Amino acid sequence: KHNMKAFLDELKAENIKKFLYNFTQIPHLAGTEQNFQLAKQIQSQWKEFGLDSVELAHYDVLLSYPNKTHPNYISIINEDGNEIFNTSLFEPPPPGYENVSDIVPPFSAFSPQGMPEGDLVYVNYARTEDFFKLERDMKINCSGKIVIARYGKVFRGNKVKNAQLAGAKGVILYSDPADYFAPGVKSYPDGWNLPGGGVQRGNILNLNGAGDPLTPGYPANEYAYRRGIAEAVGLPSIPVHPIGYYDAQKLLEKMGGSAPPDSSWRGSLKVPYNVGPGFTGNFSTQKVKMHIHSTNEVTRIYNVIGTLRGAVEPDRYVILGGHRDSWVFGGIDPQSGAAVVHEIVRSFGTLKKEGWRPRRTILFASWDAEEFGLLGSTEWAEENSRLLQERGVAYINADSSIEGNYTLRVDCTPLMYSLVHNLTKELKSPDEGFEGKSLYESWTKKSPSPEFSGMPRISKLGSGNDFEVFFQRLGIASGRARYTKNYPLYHSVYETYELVEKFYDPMFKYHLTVAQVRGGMVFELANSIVLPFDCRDYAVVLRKYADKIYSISMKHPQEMKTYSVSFDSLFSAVKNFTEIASKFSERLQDFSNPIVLRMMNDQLMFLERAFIDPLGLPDRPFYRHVIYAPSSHNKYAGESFPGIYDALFDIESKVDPSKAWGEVKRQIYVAAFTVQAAAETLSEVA
Amino acid sequence: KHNMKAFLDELKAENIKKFLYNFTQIPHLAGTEQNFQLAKQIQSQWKEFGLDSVELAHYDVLLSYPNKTHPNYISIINEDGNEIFNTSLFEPPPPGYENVSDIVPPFSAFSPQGMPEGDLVYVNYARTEDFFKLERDMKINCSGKIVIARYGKVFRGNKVKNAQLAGAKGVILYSDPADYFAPGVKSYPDGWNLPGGGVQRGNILNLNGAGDPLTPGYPANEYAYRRGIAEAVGLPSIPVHPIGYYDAQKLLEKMGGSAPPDSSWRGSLKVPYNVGPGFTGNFSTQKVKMHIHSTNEVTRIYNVIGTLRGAVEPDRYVILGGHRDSWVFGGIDPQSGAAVVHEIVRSFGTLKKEGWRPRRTILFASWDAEEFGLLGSTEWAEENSRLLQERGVAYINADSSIEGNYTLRVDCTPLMYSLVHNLTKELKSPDEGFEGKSLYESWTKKSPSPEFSGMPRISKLGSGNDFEVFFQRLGIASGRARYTKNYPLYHSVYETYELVEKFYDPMFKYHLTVAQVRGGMVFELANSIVLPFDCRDYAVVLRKYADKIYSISMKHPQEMKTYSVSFDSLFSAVKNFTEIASKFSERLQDFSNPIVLRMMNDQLMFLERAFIDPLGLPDRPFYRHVIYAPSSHNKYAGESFPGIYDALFDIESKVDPSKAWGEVKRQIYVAAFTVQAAAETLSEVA
Ligand SMILES: *[C@@H]1O[C@H](CO)[C@@H](O[C@@H]2O[C@H](CO)[C@@H](O[C@@H]3O[C@H](CO)[C@@H](O)[C@H](O[C@H]4O[C@H](CO)[C@@H](O)[C@H](O)[C@@H]4O)[C@@H]3O)[C@H](O)[C@H]2NC(C)=O)[C@H](O)[C@H]1NC(C)=O
Ligand SMILES: *[C@@H]1O[C@H](CO)[C@@H](O[C@@H]2O[C@H](CO)[C@@H](O[C@@H]3O[C@H](CO)[C@@H](O)[C@H](O[C@H]4O[C@H](CO)[C@@H](O)[C@H](O)[C@@H]4O)[C@@H]3O)[C@H](O)[C@H]2NC(C)=O)[C@H](O)[C@H]1NC(C)=O
Ligand SMILES: *[C@@H]1O[C@H](CO)[C@@H](O[C@@H]2O[C@H](CO)[C@@H](O)[C@H](O)[C@H]2NC(C)=O)[C@H](O)[C@H]1NC(C)=O
Ligand SMILES: *[C@@H]1O[C@H](CO)[C@@H](O[C@@H]2O[C@H](CO)[C@@H](O)[C@H](O)[C@H]2NC(C)=O)[C@H](O)[C@H]1NC(C)=O
Ligand SMILES: *[C@@H]1O[C@H](CO)[C@@H](O[C@@H]2O[C@H](CO)[C@@H](O)[C@H](O)[C@H]2NC(C)=O)[C@H](O)[C@H]1NC(C)=O
Ligand SMILES: *[C@@H]1O[C@H](CO)[C@@H](O[C@@H]2O[C@H](CO)[C@@H](O)[C@H](O)[C@H]2NC(C)=O)[C@H](O)[C@H]1NC(C)=O
Ligand SMILES: *[C@@H]1O[C@H](CO)[C@@H](O[C@@H]2O[C@H](CO)[C@@H](O)[C@H](O)[C@H]2NC(C)=O)[C@H](O)[C@H]1NC(C)=O
Ligand SMILES: *[C@@H]1O[C@H](CO)[C@@H](O[C@@H]2O[C@H](CO)[C@@H](O)[C@H](O)[C@H]2NC(C)=O)[C@H](O)[C@H]1NC(C)=O
Ligand SMILES: O=C(O)CC[C@H](NP(=O)(O)OC[C@@H](NC(=O)c1ccccc1)C(=O)O)C(=O)O
Ligand SMILES: O=C(O)CC[C@H](NP(=O)(O)OC[C@@H](NC(=O)c1ccccc1)C(=O)O)C(=O)O
Ligand SMILES: *[C@@H]1O[C@H](CO)[C@@H](O)[C@H](O)[C@H]1NC(C)=O
Ligand SMILES: *[C@@H]1O[C@H](CO)[C@@H](O)[C@H](O)[C@H]1NC(C)=O
Ligand SMILES: *[C@@H]1O[C@H](CO)[C@@H](O)[C@H](O)[C@H]1NC(C)=O
Ligand SMILES: *[C@@H]1O[C@H](CO)[C@@H](O)[C@H](O)[C@H]1NC(C)=O
Ligand SMILES: *[C@@H]1O[C@H](CO)[C@@H](O)[C@H](O)[C@H]1NC(C)=O
Ligand SMILES: *[C@@H]1O[C@H](CO)[C@@H](O)[C@H](O)[C@H]1NC(C)=O
Ligand SMILES: [Ca+2]
Ligand SMILES: [Ca+2]
Ligand SMILES: [Cl-]
Ligand SMILES: [Cl-]
Ligand SMILES: [Zn+2]
Ligand SMILES: [Zn+2]
Ligand SMILES: [Zn+2]
Ligand SMILES: [Zn+2]
Repeated sequence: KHNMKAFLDELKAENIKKFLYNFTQIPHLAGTEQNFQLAKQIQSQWKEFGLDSVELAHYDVLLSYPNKTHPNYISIINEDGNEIFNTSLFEPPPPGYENVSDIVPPFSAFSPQGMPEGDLVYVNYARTEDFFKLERDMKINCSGKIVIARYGKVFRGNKVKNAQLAGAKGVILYSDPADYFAPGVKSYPDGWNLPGGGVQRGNILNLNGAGDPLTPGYPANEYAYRRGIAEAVGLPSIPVHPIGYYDAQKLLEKMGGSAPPDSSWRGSLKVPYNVGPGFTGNFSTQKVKMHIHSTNEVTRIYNVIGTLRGAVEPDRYVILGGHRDSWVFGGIDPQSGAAVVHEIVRSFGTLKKEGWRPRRTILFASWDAEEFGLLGSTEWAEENSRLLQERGVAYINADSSIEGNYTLRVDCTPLMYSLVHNLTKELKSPDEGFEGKSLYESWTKKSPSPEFSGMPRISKLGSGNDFEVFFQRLGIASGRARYTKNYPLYHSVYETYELVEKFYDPMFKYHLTVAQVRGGMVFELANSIVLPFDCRDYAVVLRKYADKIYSISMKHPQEMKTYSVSFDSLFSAVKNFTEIASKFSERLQDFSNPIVLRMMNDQLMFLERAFIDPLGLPDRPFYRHVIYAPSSHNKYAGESFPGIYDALFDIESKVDPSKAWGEVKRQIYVAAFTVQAAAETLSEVA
Repeated sequence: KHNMKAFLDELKAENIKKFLYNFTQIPHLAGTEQNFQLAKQIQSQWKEFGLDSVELAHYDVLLSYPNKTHPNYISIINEDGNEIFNTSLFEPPPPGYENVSDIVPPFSAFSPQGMPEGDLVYVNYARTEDFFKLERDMKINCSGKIVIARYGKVFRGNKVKNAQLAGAKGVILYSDPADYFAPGVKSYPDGWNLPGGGVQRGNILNLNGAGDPLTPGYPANEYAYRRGIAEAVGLPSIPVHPIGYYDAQKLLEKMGGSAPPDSSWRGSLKVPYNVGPGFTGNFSTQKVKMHIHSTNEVTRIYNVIGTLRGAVEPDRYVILGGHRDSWVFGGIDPQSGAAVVHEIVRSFGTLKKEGWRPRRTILFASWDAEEFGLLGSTEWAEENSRLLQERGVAYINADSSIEGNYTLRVDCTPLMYSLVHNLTKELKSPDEGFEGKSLYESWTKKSPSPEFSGMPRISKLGSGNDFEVFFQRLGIASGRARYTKNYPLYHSVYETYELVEKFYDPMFKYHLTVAQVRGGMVFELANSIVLPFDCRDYAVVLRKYADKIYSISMKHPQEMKTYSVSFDSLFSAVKNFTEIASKFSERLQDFSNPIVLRMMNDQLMFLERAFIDPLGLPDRPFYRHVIYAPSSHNKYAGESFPGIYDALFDIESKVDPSKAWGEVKRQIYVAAFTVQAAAETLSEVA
């Protein structure tokens, strides 16, 4: 028969391996010819595999590249203007790739041009709290200084936003061995650690969901009206560049001024980690000079969109999407995920060739320019927003399949928790010591839930990947899964096929397990008669998030008294959601009537949709989900009740407490209303 | 059988008459006890009539009332400060009502308080072009002057906005016999004309769709966070008051300064209609002084919401709504419409008692506080926006059933044109000389289409009534119909039951015809297996609107050359919409499969929805429909392609033509994209 087991059994580790090798022999940088050719290859293969239609959707978006004849670098310059030390012009290429063309040298995408010269200040991870510590506690002024920050902890775009607001005139990002060199493992090529010459590429935008910087709200098609550069969304105002730890050592070793405030500011290099500003006595007249000559350029990008039409509900879409563009070879990010998507399409197509079709339409996407700000997925979702609004059942992301080899990682809407628990109980664990056990068993043992005995940890969605437009802008139930650790070579030339094959997943069994999870989720979402969402799981978390935000507010009891700040309405809404969801579940379990079913399937599908506020969150119009947004301090992390959270954040420092607490009360009202409105979508319809 | 004819035949003119009498014996001002009692009466009766559920939905919104012990009036004041002439404190009540309590005296709702004293400037209708003529051509400066404007031509809130932007310190509105006294007809009580002591009440807000001034975006429920008054939406900054033409004569007769520029500035009073500023030589030291003491007050309002649950698609809503609050007796506005709604509910309920139910759910609404800015309908739609978004088939308004006795007036989305043509061909004409003919025949003869021989005129929707939130904010297909002229007593104490019974519709046959049209539209929308919308009619008008906006732009050929302004993308989108709609129509006609049907019904229902832009129009976030918005110069009138229209308006006067024409190009792109996106909702779904 054609059931989920047939689909799952058709997936093969050796196919995922062959596809990964095929996708990682040359760089596939967004906007390059190589990446367009790979798009055409994937289009051809998805057609071969049996999809009903496979098209390219192209857009012309703002990208950023170094100038090939005017390289980016950083110097220490003496008082005479002699550059006495220069950072590297490229990463030493790995064995057998020393003759590979078109490896983009390390750079921070979308940096403006400039040659700022000045004194260094070391800012730890450049987090909001690191700048609070510098200004407020240490009285160190970053204004007109060049800041040097270690990568880690938060999205690099937030570091740059923080540095710019502190008054910095430039930012140097570096990888500290504390964060990118695991003890007892060798550097690439002899292990999976970052060598001293390795460097992390990546964009430094603050788009807040906008997509292409020049066309927020609308797809960057052939007749698009573009903003001028000065009005573009999210671009940094100061030059930025990344370096490795051999080069960082040379910039940090001379640092003087103030000592690091505590051990959490010290990395692993043999330097004092002095904050500065500037260098110790003998070197006080030396400065650091950046030379950044990259250019932003409107460039064509190509998504591949594959359709497998539903037999019964072709106007309901379950979407499996992940990106295809890479910084260099993309051995993990994204090709470990793209290879898994490729094998999932192959398996679905095998069933289709035998006469099967899923109940609902499945869309498969190979997104372009994810690395430059989620551009491909976001432009396509802007172009198709009305179709997605009214027809989108779910989005399953499919970027990197592995970031470790220890256990499963799942981040998803509460609506998918039950689906994920049930599916993983039917899959085999690939882990050593768990042979013959379920993936649910191994995952729950290795990654226990912090609140529930005998359950595994599932995280909320943050951002920094292609589900952002679907989840936080459009309110379509979204999820992701991969294998994880209890990674060093991220965005470096060393992230190759060999890295994966030798050190992460030699048998491709973790890749196969991830294909089973992502593919099984898609299968159930596209084929189950009743959509596999449990609204009651949203009720449970909403109470947890309400308790959490109330607890933050209760750090300020006097102000809550003074300004009459009550969470009563939010708890009332959550209580109402809990009751209504319980009754809806009874009806769903207790209802031959396809209209009641589809009416009920529409209530399930539109439930995530009901958490959207069309006015957006404050100053972030494309983050419209009221329960979840990317943290304003770290795009990778999710924040719950973000509008109330941001209203409360650092509120003791606000000069007008009446106004600040009034805005907290406004956000409580918006959240209580949105939770009650979403509950009411589950009430009897008439 | 139970079919449309059974529903139509059950409607009775004598019932509409009895209900109108019942609703108009005392005032029903929004926020008063009288209007709450009438709400409870309607709730009880709709239950009696057979509705499944009938509830009150209440909100606490900003209303405005005169101060009962400190009356509003206007004076001419001499140099010593003696008030030598005072405007009336109330309208002389009509025969038999001279002892009726609680008649609100004439005032402009939401006027701020003040006692401004100054020189008059007469500004004709206070339209945008009237102020252009004053400032630009006549060099008359309104700054610090009191402006006197005649009612007519545009919504009174636009007049006040225009006066405020001209620098006026107050506005006097008056009814000129030119506009409110039809030749050869007697003043009330002996005819339907406005007497010299009659005065038009009405609000002077500029809400642009916001609803309650204090809670834009969210319902004004018990825990709502309110804006402070200074941040409220739409309130006027200068005092305003309305007067009748006996009082206007006394203010205008002394006017000096400049002569009226031409005859279009002259009304019918025996005065020169001099523009001013100020009075002629002998009276130059006299001034005009306003005394306004009204107060804005958060007040509870009550909508009645009646549900008749659908038998097959209970999660699809067809809404018949109209308001219940009146300025005084509401003999025409709104009770002539409310009485018709009441009889429609009675007739549907008669069928329901016999075992019938409509295919889809019908919701019936008696809205409160329409006269204070569409507040009741808009707060309820804000509270229920997700349900309405995803389930709203159509909204049929039901305010005044008559404004004349000549022929039918219909304003509606193009999606309802075919429905209206077909329905009116099956209804009897009530007109003298057309006995035995169809309403379609009489209407088409009396009100021919300007573009099509043998068709009647149907207008686009403007605003100034309760369909605004449903149509321009939420994108639900909307329509309205009433009897019209080829009205003088509007919002005056003289607008009574006797006015209607004696002068407008003694037999109640025009009311019955309107009940047949509104009720028949609701019946077909709620019962037809395929929704009665023809997408091809949208294609035809979109081409007409594109031709229109291109023609406006082509008044500036040099600028279009200089800034490369092309409408090619918009015409391409319209061409695509035309083709795709034609193919969709073929499929609809050519498709036993209830999923294909409902998939197709969803494509029909979401087609109006697809013209919504979630970012709204510039500076008007609640006007989200890209094809239709209320004119920025006159809330009552609809404007097509409003974003392009406003970008082009008076563009020759803009100081930075590059920026202005760039914004025209941006709006062309938004419109072309939205039309193409709406077309694509009608494509095959997969
Ligand atoms: C969760 O669901 C419950 C329903 O089970 C829902 O309860 C509703 O609460 C509101 C607000 O508390 C109630 O509102 C009251 O309605 C009555 C008329 O029915 C009014 O008379 C009340 O107003 C008086 O009292 C107020 C409070 O002291 C005064 O401010 C006011 O001036 C009046 O004197 C009041 O508006 C409503 O009746 C219930 N609905 C029910 C029980 O069906 C609750 O709102 C939901 N939670 C959320 C967050 O939506
Ligand atoms: C109305 O529907 C039609 C479909 O019938 C749709 O036609 C589309 O028009 C676009 C834009 O004109 C076409 O875009 C082209 O696509 C090809 C690849 O297929 C590209 O190579 C083209 O780019 C080249 O040429 C450009 C113009 O000179 C250059 O600016 C560019 O740099 C490249 O050299 C171009 O992007 C598209 O192929 C068709 N789609 C079809 C025919 O299926 C039209 O867009 C719809 N109208 C609206 C308003 O949407
Ligand atoms: C990746 O695999 C693809 C698909 O097999 C290879 O592309 C094919 O290459 C052969 C030999 O050059 C051609 O005859 C086919 O037309 C190609 N098919 C396509 C593009 O669909 C490609 O060579 C492989 N790439 C690498 C680096 O191994
Ligand atoms: C670091 O790089 C710079 C730039 O290439 C070197 O400085 C240049 O040296 C050349 C040849 O000696 C001169 O003609 C240029 O005028 C110099 N340019 C600048 C901007 O100074 C520099 O020598 C390098 N430093 C080290 C230590 O290798
Ligand atoms: C996950 O699996 C559980 C266990 O089978 C499902 O819960 C059962 O669902 C059936 C059918 O509705 C009910 O009859 C049982 O009473 C349920 N058992 C329980 C709650 O213990 C559950 O629906 C599945 N989740 C999905 C499909 O999302
Ligand atoms: C309007 O009609 C209503 C409905 O018939 C009248 O209200 C009823 O009045 C009688 C006699 O006072 C009561 O016994 C009923 O309880 C009322 N029914 C309701 C409110 O549903 C009302 O009197 C009429 N108003 C006027 C001005 O004629
Ligand atoms: C217009 O109305 C005003 C206010 O009632 C009248 O002026 C008042 O007259 C009384 C009694 O003569 C005085 O005690 C008040 O001081 C006056 N108030 C003001 C504000 O002037 C006025 O007489 C009326 N004018 C006409 C022509 O009837
Ligand atoms: C209005 O009435 C016309 C005339 O009956 C309807 O058009 C017919 O619809 C039927 C059924 O789909 C077709 O078989 C005919 O070919 C149509 N005749 C035409 C176009 O002349 C039309 O659908 C009705 N409009 C509605 C229901 O909105
Ligand atoms: O521009 C954006 O929003 C993100 C672009 C780009 N996304 P990516 O490198 O493909 O993926 C981020 C990557 N990050 C993580 O998984 C992660 C992030 C923080 C901590 C632990 C793991 C992922 O989600 O797979 C980036 O982070 O540079
Ligand atoms: O605040 C608002 O938007 C409108 C409130 C209020 N609406 P209304 O008096 O009930 O109805 C306006 C009324 N106006 C017209 O029909 C009309 C308006 C201009 C020209 C000819 C007819 C109608 O739509 O029935 C008003 O116009 O004062
Ligand atoms: C890159 O640098 C070269 C060499 O100095 C210069 O001529 C060219 O303009 C630059 N290219 C850009 C800015 O795209
Ligand atoms: C930091 O430095 C500059 C002076 O160059 C000054 O303008 C700015 O206000 C300083 N900030 C603080 C907090 O001292
Ligand atoms: C794979 O798992 C083994 C065993 O726990 C571990 O020693 C190794 O470090 C893992 N590899 C990676 C890349 O995490
Ligand atoms: C109305 O006017 C009276 C009498 O002058 C005054 O005492 C009262 O405050 C006013 N009421 C208001 C402003 O609501
Ligand atoms: C109108 O009058 C005031 C002077 O009282 C002045 O400030 C304003 O600029 C004037 N406007 C014009 C156009 O003359
Ligand atoms: C009713 O119609 C007649 C005949 O045309 C006309 O004389 C009269 O003025 C109409 N009444 C109103 C209120 O328009
Ligand atoms: Ca865009
Ligand atoms: Ca509101
Ligand atoms: Cl992922
Ligand atoms: Cl109406
Ligand atoms: Zn990635
Ligand atoms: Zn990446
Ligand atoms: Zn009205
Ligand atoms: Zn009115």
